Amino acid sequence: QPIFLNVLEAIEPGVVCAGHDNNQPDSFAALLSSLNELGERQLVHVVKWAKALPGFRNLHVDDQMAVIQYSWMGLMVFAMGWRSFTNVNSRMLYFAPDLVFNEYRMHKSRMYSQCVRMRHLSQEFGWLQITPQEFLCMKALLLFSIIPVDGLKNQKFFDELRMNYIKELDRIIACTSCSRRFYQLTKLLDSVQPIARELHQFTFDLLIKSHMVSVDFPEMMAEIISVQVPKILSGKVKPIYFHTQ
Ligand SMILES: C[C@]12CCC(=O)C[C@@H]1CC[C@@H]1[C@@H]2CC[C@]2(CCOCc3cc(F)cc(F)c3)[C@@H](O)CC[C@@H]12
Repeated sequence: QPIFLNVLEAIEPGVVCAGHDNNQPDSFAALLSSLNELGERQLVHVVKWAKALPGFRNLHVDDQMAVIQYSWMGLMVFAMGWRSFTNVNSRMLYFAPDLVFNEYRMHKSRMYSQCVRMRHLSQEFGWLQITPQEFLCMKALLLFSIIPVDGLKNQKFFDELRMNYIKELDRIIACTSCSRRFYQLTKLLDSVQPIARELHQFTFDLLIKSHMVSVDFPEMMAEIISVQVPKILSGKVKPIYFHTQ
């Protein structure tokens, strides 16, 4: 039986709300405030999800939180892209049921260019006819797609987990055609990284000037952004690509 897929379906988070007031006129401050609130809620869900993944708990405890925090942006971009595809056919960005970005919001959020890349990703789910199961497997693999260049505390086990998740993805594909499909999916996975990078830069810059634009940022998010994001931006932590960029 599809044991692995059963597990991924079983732990997949349900709907997560942003808590946005859609009765108020759109503003940079209100939109980013709601995105940050959504972020805090999504991080809680991602931690619970990751810890329930096959073999994840065998990683050193410190490596567990590190990989979750390094891969989070990518995971969220990919998941949001899928939500946009399944709910509004990639027409708009479905951050949450109560936070759907139309073109006006993409502009007002001052995150237009990033939104364009995220919507493009959403469109690929349609162009490549990505199945819900391929989505689940790829998303799980994204958790193991970005690490410190100098390695994790137990880098050896991480390598083993990543290998096994790649094998499961190849598995669903097999369940010349397979070769072409694996190529397409790994190319799609690689495309998430540059998008996450743009968002890492944006969120970092926003934190540094949050006091001037009235964003605030919840205490926990500010800590993660100030400690982990710069490691990525400075090159100490790098994404793992399938293909040479
Ligand atoms: C990830 C979100 C929410 C979920 C979603 O559907 C996609 C969306 C993409 C944009 C993110 C937005 C959250 C709020 C952001 C970014 C906040 O980044 C926090 C953060 C950044 C990290 F690199 C690691 C972490 F664990 C947490 C804001 O601070 C600026 C950009 C915002």
